[PDB]
Amino acid sequence: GPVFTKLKPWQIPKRDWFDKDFLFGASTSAYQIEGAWNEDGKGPSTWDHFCHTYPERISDMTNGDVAANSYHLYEEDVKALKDMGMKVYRFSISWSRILPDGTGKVNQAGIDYYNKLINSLIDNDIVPYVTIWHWDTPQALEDKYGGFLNRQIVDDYKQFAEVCFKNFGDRVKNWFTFNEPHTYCCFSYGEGIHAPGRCSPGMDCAVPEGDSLREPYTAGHHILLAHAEAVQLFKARYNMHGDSKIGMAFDVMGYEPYQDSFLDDQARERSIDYNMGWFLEPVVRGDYPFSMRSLIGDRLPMFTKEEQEKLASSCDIMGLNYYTSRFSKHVDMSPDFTPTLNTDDAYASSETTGSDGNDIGPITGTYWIYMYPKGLTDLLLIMKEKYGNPPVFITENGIADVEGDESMPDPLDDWKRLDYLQRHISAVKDAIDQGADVRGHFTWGLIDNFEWSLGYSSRFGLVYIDKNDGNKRKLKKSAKWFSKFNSVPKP
Amino acid sequence: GPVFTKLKPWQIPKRDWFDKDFLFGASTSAYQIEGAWNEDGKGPSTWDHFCHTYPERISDMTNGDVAANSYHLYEEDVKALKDMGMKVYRFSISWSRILPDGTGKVNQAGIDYYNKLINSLIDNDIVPYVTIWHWDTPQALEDKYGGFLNRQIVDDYKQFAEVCFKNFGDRVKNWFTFNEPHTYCCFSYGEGIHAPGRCSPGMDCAVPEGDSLREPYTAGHHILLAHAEAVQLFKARYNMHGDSKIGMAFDVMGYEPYQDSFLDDQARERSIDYNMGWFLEPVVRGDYPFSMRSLIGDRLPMFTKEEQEKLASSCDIMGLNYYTSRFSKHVDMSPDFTPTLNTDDAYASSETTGSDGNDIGPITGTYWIYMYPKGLTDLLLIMKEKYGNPPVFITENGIADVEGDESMPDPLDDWKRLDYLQRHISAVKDAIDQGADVRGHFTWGLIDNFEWSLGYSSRFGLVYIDKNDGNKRKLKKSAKWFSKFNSVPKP
Amino acid sequence: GPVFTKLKPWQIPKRDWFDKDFLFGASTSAYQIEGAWNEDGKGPSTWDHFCHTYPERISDMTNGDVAANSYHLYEEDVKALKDMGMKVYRFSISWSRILPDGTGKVNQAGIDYYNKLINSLIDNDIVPYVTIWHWDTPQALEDKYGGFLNRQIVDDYKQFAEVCFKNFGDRVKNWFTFNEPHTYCCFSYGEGIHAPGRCSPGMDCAVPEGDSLREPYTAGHHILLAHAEAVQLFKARYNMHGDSKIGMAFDVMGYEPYQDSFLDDQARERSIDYNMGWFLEPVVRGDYPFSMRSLIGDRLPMFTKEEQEKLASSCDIMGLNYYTSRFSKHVDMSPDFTPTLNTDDAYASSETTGSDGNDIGPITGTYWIYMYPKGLTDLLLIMKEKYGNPPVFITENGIADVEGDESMPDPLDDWKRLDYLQRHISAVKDAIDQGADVRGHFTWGLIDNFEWSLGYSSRFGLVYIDKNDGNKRKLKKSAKWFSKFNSVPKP
Ligand SMILES: O=[N+]([O-])c1ccc(O)c([N+](=O)[O-])c1
Ligand SMILES: O=[N+]([O-])c1ccc(O)c([N+](=O)[O-])c1
Ligand SMILES: O=[N+]([O-])c1ccc(O)c([N+](=O)[O-])c1
Ligand SMILES: *[C@H]1O[C@H](CO)[C@@H](O)[C@H](O)[C@H]1F
Ligand SMILES: *[C@H]1O[C@H](CO)[C@@H](O)[C@H](O)[C@H]1F
Ligand SMILES: *[C@H]1O[C@H](CO)[C@@H](O)[C@H](O)[C@H]1F
Repeated sequence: GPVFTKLKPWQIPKRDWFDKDFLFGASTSAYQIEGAWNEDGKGPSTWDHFCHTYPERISDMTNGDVAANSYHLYEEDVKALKDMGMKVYRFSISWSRILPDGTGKVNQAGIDYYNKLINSLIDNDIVPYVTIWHWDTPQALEDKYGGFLNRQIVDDYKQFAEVCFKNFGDRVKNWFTFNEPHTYCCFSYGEGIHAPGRCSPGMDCAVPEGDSLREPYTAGHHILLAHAEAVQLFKARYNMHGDSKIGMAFDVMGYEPYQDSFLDDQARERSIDYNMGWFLEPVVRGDYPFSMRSLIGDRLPMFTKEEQEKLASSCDIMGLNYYTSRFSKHVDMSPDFTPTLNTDDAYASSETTGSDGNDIGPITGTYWIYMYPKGLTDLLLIMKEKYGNPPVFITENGIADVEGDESMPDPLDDWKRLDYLQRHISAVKDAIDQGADVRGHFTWGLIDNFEWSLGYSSRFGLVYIDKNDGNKRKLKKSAKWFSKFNSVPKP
Repeated sequence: GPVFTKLKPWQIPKRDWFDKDFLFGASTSAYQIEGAWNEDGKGPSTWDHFCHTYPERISDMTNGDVAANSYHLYEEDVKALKDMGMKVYRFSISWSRILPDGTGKVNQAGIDYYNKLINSLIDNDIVPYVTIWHWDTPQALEDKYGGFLNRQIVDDYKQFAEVCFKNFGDRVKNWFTFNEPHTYCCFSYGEGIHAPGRCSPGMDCAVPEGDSLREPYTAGHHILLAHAEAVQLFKARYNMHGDSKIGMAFDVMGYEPYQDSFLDDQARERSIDYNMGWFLEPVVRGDYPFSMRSLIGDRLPMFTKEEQEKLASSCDIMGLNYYTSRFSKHVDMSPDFTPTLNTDDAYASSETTGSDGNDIGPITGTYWIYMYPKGLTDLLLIMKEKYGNPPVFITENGIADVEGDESMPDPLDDWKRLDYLQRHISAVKDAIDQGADVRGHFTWGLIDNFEWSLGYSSRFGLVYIDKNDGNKRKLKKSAKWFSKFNSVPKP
Repeated sequence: GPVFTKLKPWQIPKRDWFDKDFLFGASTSAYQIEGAWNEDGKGPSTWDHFCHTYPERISDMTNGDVAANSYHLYEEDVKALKDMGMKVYRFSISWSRILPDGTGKVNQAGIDYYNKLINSLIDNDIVPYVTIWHWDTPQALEDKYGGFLNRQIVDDYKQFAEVCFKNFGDRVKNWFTFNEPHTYCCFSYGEGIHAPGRCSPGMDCAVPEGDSLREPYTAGHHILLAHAEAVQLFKARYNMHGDSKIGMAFDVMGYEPYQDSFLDDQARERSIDYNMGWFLEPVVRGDYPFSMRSLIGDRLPMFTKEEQEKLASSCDIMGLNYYTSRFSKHVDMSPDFTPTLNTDDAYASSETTGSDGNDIGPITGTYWIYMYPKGLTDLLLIMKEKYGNPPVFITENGIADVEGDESMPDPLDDWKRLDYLQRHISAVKDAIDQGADVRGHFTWGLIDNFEWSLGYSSRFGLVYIDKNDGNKRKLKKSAKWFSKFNSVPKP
């Protein structure tokens, strides 16, 4: 136990299921892998500060001071990509490494680092896809005005994005402004389990001085305004050759109705609106979902007409970060129910078990990843049918192997990860067969890394990081399958 | 002009399109046909009072003092039904004729009248279906406590319903508690064009001392509570033989999205929720649609758990009163839009013309009846798929011939009405073929009658009332088609 | 007014909706743009003669003496194509410029002109598609034997086509023999509104000495025989490398049944047979539609077996010239109906309004272009399902901005044209998704031009021709959208 049935061998995807232009890759983020947290002039991020001031808020009491040491070891990351035959690497730029004070003087050592990584990727026939921000805010701006809670973040972000465009845009042609705004707003400002660790008085987070009903929406609104400003600038000044693309990457769960009835059908649409539509609908039509405005009202800021027009059609490419699905169970509006957390505003509870008593799918290791590839195909067809079928990349997809799971004693023997990934790659094929414009699949993660409030205890890598042997990269079974899948010539 | 294309002859329904148990009939209401407004002890209704105090609020300055004089001439109504071969007559009981003071002593002359009509119908092999209330509130209760705006209406209604059950239930086996609660709430308390004629200060109605954002919902809430009390009583004490049925009859428009986009898809669902779900969803699940609660909030009263349980599953039969359809056009929530009328709360405007510039269908006479039979089939399949496929009767369906329409110079030559009715009867067949549990079709109206704020200027009858020749009943072309359709033996 | 709803921004096509080989372009014709009508030895065409002898038959009393002056200004046409990022230009060769006397000595100045245009296109990475004849008959042949009414046109055309193949075929690899034979036969010989302007005695055209029941079919028969001879020659002598293609371009309207009944279903098939099948069915199977032979009989010439075999499978590529759709309304055969115009022979009237009284779609400017993109998808699926799914190019598609339309005061602000074109490009995507072999979309027109009997009063261009400023080319809003769509590098 617990029952883990693998695909039959004839059901395993082959590279030629996908056309020649389809892109397989892997993703990381700066705080999760780089280390060198204070090296060569780098200033502290909100994640540096959060870990150093509230260390107990990380599961295993670790932090990203060193992580996988990719600041020094990036050539081994490149080698792992090459060895697996990946065509794309999606990585993030550390704002605090580039602009130690958030604003002002650029750190040339930071510029030099990303240039080396970019040039090495290109030397090795791997295309760089760059996430500009991945939760990674300079603590200087957090101290100065409250970071994403203040409007000043909009212009400061724009100027940081411009440094990235100016320095890297001659070679980097594909950009994501923000990664997982919904996760970030919920966890950083609703539950407060993520940096800067804020929540309402009386709640259990590092800093219970916020407002779990308001601060998530304030932060999300500034993200969207920052995104709109950066894209306007990009399209006006940094796409002169017409061959660059900029978008946003969204965390998305699939949803099924908890019970077969029109009420859970309605709840399911509210859940998708809340999880996905919150940030996707603004970049599509220039406003939040109607459901959210009707339920959240004055706690959800209004866009001006100028802002609406700037936001509408502001993505060339959409990233979907998909792991799992939930059942959506209707909650009635009544005096017996009063929202206290931002997620309460959907009036739909996310359930791991459905009306018949069954889990949505098999657990994969970490508590929240239940396997349900159907959910991904469903979301991709929503993108197709509802939102105009924009170009979609799966920019994260994968599972954790968890320390203490006795069904996973050899960290290299990740047949469960491999099976999960094969099933989701097959689910992408299903969506493509049904007309969804899906352009690539990027596994999270390239290498085991710092899993936020769970530290190193959750390993998401295709490639093992041997923390006791100098952070050496070792290909897992899943990685070696990708070598075969991608027809990498053998030694 | 204007273009009115008729069905091809092979597309005209035949009686055998429907099974042997399907019921064809016609409908009327007490204020619209009875006259004798103050005869034999009858007390005044809100419609008596409205017309007598604000006569100018009726188009042609008429009222229902005499109407079709069916109080004296009901045998001619029965004869018209028989001559057309109708199997059902749906008529209403005048509360103020039965209980002149709303409460207290029953008027035996009122009882005697309905007994004669019921017995004549049964003598003539026509089944009576009885609407208990059709907008027809005793002015005594209006004066005493504000009628449907006060909770006292709930018990007073229950006691009136009980008088009807006690006196007529040995012979009448099919009941509708209320007719068109949505029309009544919108027009009587929102726009105020109908009795008692109330609306917000500054609006143009007889009594601008109300609140068009609140009074419609207060009135509708009491209707639902009154319905729940009457049905509980009926099922406990007046269905001992197990063969009686009680339900409610709803005015419903079909809706199509104004423009092909997910936003007007969403608007269309809000329009259906507002028009149909407002009263239907309470009698199905025991609460209002979620959409309405989310948009109306404190202006929409809450049900107690006891009330919810009483309301859920409180209809044996559903009546649908269908005339026409609209395009539903999304309205955004923003500072630029502030509801002032209850209908504003759907955030969906009802449009007669769609995105391509075309009317939804041909005009039929009166300004609001655009022909669109597709809309009826669509609503019937919603009943099937969403609300459990309860037994449905089309309890009103038809068109007006309007005074001054030069395309309708002979009031008996109603080929346009006939064509409309044939097309809607065919639309019911379509729904039945698709599995909808539709049990009958009742034309509105049996006879030309008092059309509320339009007076006698709109003629809806299968049977002409010759107002200059003693209110004589004369069969129109449509009526004579029903004689043929129903295989009535000829003289 | 009048209501013009635009696509939602997420519904606007993107270039990547189409595969890498799909071709976007624009079209013109020689008489409509070239001017220089008598320059460098060019002889007069039937259109020169028609305008110079019956000037009043042109709306605004203009002609194509100068047009857009593309004889001198073709480099600006090329520049406009390049600026929009178009990959194909479809233009026509003026027969009377190449062979001033129709037959005999070739005009080397004419040859030199087309060589310059071809070479400039190729220098600018634009592929030339060449229409050999576009209504453009030498008046010498018209005077000599009645042009397309005489069999001699067949060989004379063949010899002209051969001059084009010999001189241009080393570089031009894609050819259309004839453009819009159905429009030409109807308007030039039925109604007579187009050159040479012939119709039956008693009708209102310049020369009422013809026969509107016969001359259209005689002319069309010679077109088909000329096409068959030119293609036989081409395939035998001018496709030695195997990489050239030759076809024909057909004007086509979509049709819907006027009323839902089997009779208008039948009428709709006769309308499509008459409009499209007249010329398409011969090049597919080698005979006219059966419907036309059954109704037209002796007025429709027979093909010999040799001719049938030559015609069958004589197109490598099909062009569809699509603007609009109509309702098709059945006409009975009876003594009360006697054809007088060739179009009467379909026994199906083309109606702009349907049975419900609604226009088929919104008017776009000129009286005959009602927007109905569905109609194009429908026709493309007929090509797929009925006629073997040959390679199809949309070789014309667009709208006119009309002088005096107060809803179009700035001739550059053609958002209505842009919306129409986006919707039709989306309709082509729909057809492709459904398996139709559609290979390109060419907007009519590249530049505003001479719109036949309407003169310059109808502007169809992506690119404005400023007639008061030296015939300068100015990109309209639609043109600038194509620059973005095609990712043209910016200055
Ligand atoms: O719990 N989640 O749904 C969820 C989603 C994305 C995430 O990136 C994380 N996370 O990093 O802990 C958590
Ligand atoms: O305007 N309406 O939708 C509407 C509906 C039902 C009705 O009964 C009436 N009415 O009696 O005037 C009007
Ligand atoms: O009226 N038409 O259907 C129609 C079609 C194609 C055409 O090219 C023209 N035209 O040039 O006037 C007219
Ligand atoms: C997406 O999810 C993974 C797994 O939770 C995180 O580690 C990444 O930072 C986030 F982008
Ligand atoms: C349903 O509609 C008809 C026509 O508007 C009214 O006359 C009836 O009273 C109502 F029940
Ligand atoms: C196709 O139609 C356009 C618009 O009517 C004409 O100008 C062209 O000559 C014809 F090819």
